[PDB]
Amino acid sequence: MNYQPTPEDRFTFGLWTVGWQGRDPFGDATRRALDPVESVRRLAELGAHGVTFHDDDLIPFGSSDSEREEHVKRFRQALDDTGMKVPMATTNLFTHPVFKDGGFTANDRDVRRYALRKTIRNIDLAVELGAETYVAWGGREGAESGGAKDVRDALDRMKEAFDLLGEYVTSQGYDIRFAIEPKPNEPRGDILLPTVGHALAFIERLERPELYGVNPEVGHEQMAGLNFPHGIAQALWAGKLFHIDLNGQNGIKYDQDLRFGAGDLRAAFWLVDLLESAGYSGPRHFDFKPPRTEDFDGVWASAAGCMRNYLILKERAAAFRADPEVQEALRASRLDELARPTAADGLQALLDDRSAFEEFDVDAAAARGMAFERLDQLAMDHLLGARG
Amino acid sequence: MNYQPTPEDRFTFGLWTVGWQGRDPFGDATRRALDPVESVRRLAELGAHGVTFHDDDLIPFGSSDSEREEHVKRFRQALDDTGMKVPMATTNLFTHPVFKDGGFTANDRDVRRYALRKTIRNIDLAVELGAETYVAWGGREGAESGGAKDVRDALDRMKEAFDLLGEYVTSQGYDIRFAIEPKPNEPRGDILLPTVGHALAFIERLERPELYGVNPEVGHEQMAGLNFPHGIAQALWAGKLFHIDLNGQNGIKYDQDLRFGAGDLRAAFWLVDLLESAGYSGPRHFDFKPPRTEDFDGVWASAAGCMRNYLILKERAAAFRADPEVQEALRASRLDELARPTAADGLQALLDDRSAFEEFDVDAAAARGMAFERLDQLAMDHLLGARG
Amino acid sequence: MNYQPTPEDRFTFGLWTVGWQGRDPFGDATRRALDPVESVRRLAELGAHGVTFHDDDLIPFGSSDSEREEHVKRFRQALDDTGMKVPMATTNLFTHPVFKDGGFTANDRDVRRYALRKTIRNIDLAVELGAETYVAWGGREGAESGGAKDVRDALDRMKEAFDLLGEYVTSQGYDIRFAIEPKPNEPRGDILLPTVGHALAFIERLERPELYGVNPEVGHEQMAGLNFPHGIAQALWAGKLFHIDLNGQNGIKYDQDLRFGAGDLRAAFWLVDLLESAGYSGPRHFDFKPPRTEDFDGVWASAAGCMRNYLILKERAAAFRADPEVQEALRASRLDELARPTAADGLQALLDDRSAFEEFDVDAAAARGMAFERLDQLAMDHLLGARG
Amino acid sequence: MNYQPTPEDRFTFGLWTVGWQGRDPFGDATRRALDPVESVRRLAELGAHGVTFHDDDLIPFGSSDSEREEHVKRFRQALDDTGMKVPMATTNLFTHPVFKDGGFTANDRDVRRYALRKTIRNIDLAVELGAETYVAWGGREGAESGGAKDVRDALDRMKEAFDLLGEYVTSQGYDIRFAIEPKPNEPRGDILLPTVGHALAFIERLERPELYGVNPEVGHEQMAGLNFPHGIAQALWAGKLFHIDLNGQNGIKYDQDLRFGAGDLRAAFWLVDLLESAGYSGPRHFDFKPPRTEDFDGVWASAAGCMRNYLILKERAAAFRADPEVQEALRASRLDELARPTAADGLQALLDDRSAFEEFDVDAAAARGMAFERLDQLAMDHLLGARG
Repeated sequence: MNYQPTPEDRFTFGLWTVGWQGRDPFGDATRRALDPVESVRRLAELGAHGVTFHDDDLIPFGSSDSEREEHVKRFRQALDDTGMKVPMATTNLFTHPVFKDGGFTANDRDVRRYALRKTIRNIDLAVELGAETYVAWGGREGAESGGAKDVRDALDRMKEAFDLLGEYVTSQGYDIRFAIEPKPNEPRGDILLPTVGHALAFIERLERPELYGVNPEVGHEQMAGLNFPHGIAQALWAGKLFHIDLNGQNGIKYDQDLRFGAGDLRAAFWLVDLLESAGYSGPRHFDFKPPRTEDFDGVWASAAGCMRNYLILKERAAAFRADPEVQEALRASRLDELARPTAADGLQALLDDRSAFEEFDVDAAAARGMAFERLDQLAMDHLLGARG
Repeated sequence: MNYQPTPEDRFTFGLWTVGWQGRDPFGDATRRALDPVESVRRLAELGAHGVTFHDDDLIPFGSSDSEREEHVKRFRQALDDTGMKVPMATTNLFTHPVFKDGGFTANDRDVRRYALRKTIRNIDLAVELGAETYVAWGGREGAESGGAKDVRDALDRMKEAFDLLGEYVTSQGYDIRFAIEPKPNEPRGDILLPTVGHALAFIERLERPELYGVNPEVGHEQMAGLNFPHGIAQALWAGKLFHIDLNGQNGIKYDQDLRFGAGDLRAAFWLVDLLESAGYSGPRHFDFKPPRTEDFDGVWASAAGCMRNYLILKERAAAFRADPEVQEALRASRLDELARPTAADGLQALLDDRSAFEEFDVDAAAARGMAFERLDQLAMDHLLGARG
Repeated sequence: MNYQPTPEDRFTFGLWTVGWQGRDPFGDATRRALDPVESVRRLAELGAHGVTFHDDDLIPFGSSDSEREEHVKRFRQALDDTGMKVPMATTNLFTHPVFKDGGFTANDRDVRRYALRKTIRNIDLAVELGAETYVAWGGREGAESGGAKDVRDALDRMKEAFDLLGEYVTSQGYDIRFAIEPKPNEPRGDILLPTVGHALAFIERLERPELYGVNPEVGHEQMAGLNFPHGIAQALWAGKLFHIDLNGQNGIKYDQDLRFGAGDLRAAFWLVDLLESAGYSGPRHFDFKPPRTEDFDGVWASAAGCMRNYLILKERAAAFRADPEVQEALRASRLDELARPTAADGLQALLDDRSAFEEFDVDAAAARGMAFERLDQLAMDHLLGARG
Repeated sequence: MNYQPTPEDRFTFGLWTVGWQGRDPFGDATRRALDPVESVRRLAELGAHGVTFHDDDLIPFGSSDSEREEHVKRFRQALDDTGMKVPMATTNLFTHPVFKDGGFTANDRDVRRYALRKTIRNIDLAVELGAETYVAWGGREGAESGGAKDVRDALDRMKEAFDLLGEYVTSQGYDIRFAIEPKPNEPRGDILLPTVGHALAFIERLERPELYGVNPEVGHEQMAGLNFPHGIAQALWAGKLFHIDLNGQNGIKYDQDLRFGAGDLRAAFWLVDLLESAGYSGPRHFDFKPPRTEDFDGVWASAAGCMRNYLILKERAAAFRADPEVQEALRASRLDELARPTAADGLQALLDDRSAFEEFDVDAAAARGMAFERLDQLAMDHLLGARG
């Protein structure tokens, strides 16, 4: 009947999401700032499993090591009092004007070195707070113009940065992995490693590829008009889905960061189906923004909404896969045959198989309908709770 | 002054481009069919270096082995008479209704086997005609609905197909490589391996990755709103640019297949800059369609146009890179620093470097302008021939 | 419980939708042709209220007046036997190669005259069959290049065409209205009057604007990334929604023509909400294509699907508006205040109103939250049938 | 040879463009604020004809009437010292949190009244400074969710607002016209009157339509994937192009506000061709942002760039239209026939014209090629300065 989250649902939220003040490129903040401790408490009450942070969300940029220890201890006490976990952390390499041309791939070499020292410092902090995943979103790595960035040199510099972080973590004996987060654009004209695919290909060029995976985001792939569930399947196929960011997006436009379930609802349905079917066991992280039209009550309603919509879709997709009429339709559409090897008999047997070519009745094959529309209307009926 | 192509320019054209009859989803053919021999002759006269083909462009589907030999011999004679080469060939796995749910990843296993036998047969033909690159465009590999295709099983089947083709080629001792051609959509709702990135990541999972690269297409990446020169740089960085398809596209919409230079002209400029700077030496292949508004004279004007616009951009980009004021602006924007290692001194030296963090003047760094707009206006002036 | 359509639901289908053979730009037909009589019969059995046609769907292009009368009489008998109506008809001005540069705005003046005579002929036929709406979709009116079409002269020619059709209809005393159907692109690079807005503005320039409205299509506005329910509201506001075409589209790409409810499901929900709330009483027309993966059984399943998804959304939107908790949330979000005049007191009273400016507490106003997220989660819960 | 602007070129700039501090949704300001007086002086030195402003650019929000008079007098002195004009002004109804749900169409009625009083106040100021055009950009008029805004009530409120402003201006005897500026999205999920078309249709519903036109922006129509030159032609056709905003945009994504000429260079070429050919005589206004990567030197280089690229395109388009080979190609493509009435002979003569139908040789018509590709390559050659 109802859809109450529990910390066993592994729902997590960034400090920066519910704490977004409402500043957009055309307007002033509409909400006062939130204390991180307050967020941890409110989220805990909503059923969340944990929070995530950028270094600058937790410790104001240019804090003395004294202020730093103080900010951390307060945070830690909030975690102890609530049972909230910190499964992921990340570095802000995009807000300060020093990162206007990027962090790891800034043309200025001294900014690149600074970016790495800022990162390493927060990796230590994240390990201490017990994070298992360290996310890297190269929001400023890119260009507005063709001549401003030689992309092969920038990829050299990016690989250099990630290889050095991999060296550091292995030298420290830390138990933490990296997840690269792609985005095609905004705030840069074009961002490097713009999609899950580009990030997966890149990783295979690092010195220790086993240390790195992807942190795809719903809205980000959709800003390229791509099919998010398909891209997630490729990441799963590659064994690289280390984390995931959930939100909603209405097509190709600025990054809207709507609550999860908003935006493309059928894509959310197929995403949940796949995560649950594949046994993804990492956090279900929400990287979203309550619209600036909202007051704090609207903020917590929006965050509750994220979790509620995941649990409703989870139920509907489970119902869909458990439905015997659906299982018969999957066989009718030959999903079972898709899962069988094309040619386990091997190359030579295939070459000698006259039924595969010389004697293949192509006209009869062509006439078989795939029965996909009936299957899809079953999926729709299950999504809408109209099964009868 | 003028811009005449020579076969040394390695400009190539698919039989299907100038031979497109003008059939689109809303309308009948506006042009009669072209004989392949006629195309080879006309293109040779225009300065082209070679042609490419799908098996079905050259031998009508369901031709007897007798008709087949006949079609090939005619073709071959045309090549001998003109000096035209065949550097690339590919398989049509998308036109016949038997491929309505795909070739290599069709749900029906017997269609998948047939698709592989059709492919292998044309690989032999391509080696004979001396092609060095075999292209695979999985135009029908994908779905219109979420339940119709389990994407992890489909990627298993795709890897299976490509691994078997790799086995075949190595067993035959052939000197030919594969290039996968991505496209995000059309004619399927969503196509598997939708961008260069996804194709690069995929290849790294094949049994013999060294046999496979990418054949990116301008219009295709732009249908995802992606930056084509950036994606090409990543392919070059990976050492995987085996071939390239040139055309024009006006943004995110149906695949327009405009002549090269049409569409996004600045992107074409930066693409040519990169190909010539990186020393890409493969064919410059045009995969485009003369608009159906045109008669055959318009067809050859459109094909001449492709080559002419490449040679004009080539000249302008060479002029841009040779310009001492541009070389000074690149230094002003610190492109030289981008090419230098961030930390050749290594991790420990970086960790002990107080100028990289403790003593880094972040406020002075932040105040340095990147001077990118002046550089870009220099690039614009060079493109428009307005340098003074 | 279930969702059975009746002819009172005014669901209509074009002959060309269920009769689409599956030819797309990359592939051959996958289905044999359907006899119009068979379609009328099958659709009648599915609960449809009527059918629509292009002149060329019903009478093969270049039919003798004898064949013509024969085709019509057969059709008519099918309508009599089933009770099916013909509420709308339209002209095919896009398939024949003579229309490759358009019909009403072709550069060649003799093609423009021919286009008008072909149109007028079918208007007579449509009046005879009792249609009340005549649709004009200028699918070929546009350009692939900047110089090919002077758009001001083309708009002159378009207005000329529509004014002449308006003269004809009034001179014949016919009781029929025109609906212009916009589309931003495909099959032309850019099509004239690309959105509902452009078509509405245009109409206001015709000699008898009262004779013309719009026939917006879901997928078409979404190919421009526009909000279809918003555009429909503007048409309703203007009193110009004469007809509507329903289907599904997954974002900005080629025109997918998916069954209604597929594509952007939340947009379909808000569209149905608005049509039913505004009391739109015209046909609910489906302009869609069963995917070419399907056989004829899949064809009729896809058409049934269109009607079923409308009736499910209709129920959910009615439930949403009837819900007292929703009506309280609408008041909380001040939808009631939106409907009240800003200044029924008039200009001078507003100018003398110190509470509107001098004494307006802007800081308190700014702090009121809009409560939109709670309202939207109520809408989501109602859509998913999760209200508790 | 070179391309120096003069105030006779009527190039204008908003205070907010060169004065943009570099704050984007992901980052802090990278540049200090500019004094309006300094901007007027620097722009005057660059050859600009005038500046424009939002009320809040010139007088800080919540300034005492004393501070106000002071800010204005300083501004005025700068204008007197430089000869700079103020042809357009506008209201900021989007930055202050009180406008988070819009100005003219905010759900809260007291915000709507406040929005109108803020507007009226600046209209007086603009008339005083001698502006001839008052621009309205409803940046916050829209919604992120379906239920938050009844679009028919919002259009009622929008018409109410504009009718009241029209009453005010006529009652004051002011010589000023309004230009509505459409944008499809950002910062709202969807914005009302999202394209030029929707704004043109809307105006026709106002009480005094003659007082209102459009202020289209390059990047805005391109964010909908629309053809900007086509939309501008429709506005010209309607006699409603009162002002225009020039900038550059790379496709469908966030509003990039690149300098003019950047983005889609061929579209800029065809836009300049049309403005100059149609005799548009209003300001050429640049609404753009120097990238935040830039220091103040980059700011002025970027602004110089806008004007330079217009003057280069102006020259190339003039050269194109003056070229006798182009004029012959226009005749070959029958642009001359497009400009002739389809049927000046009238309806009855057309109906009795057997050459228009009964005896029209459709097959010969269909075979005529349009010769559009040759024409377009001539346009390309002229744009690139490669004519020989």
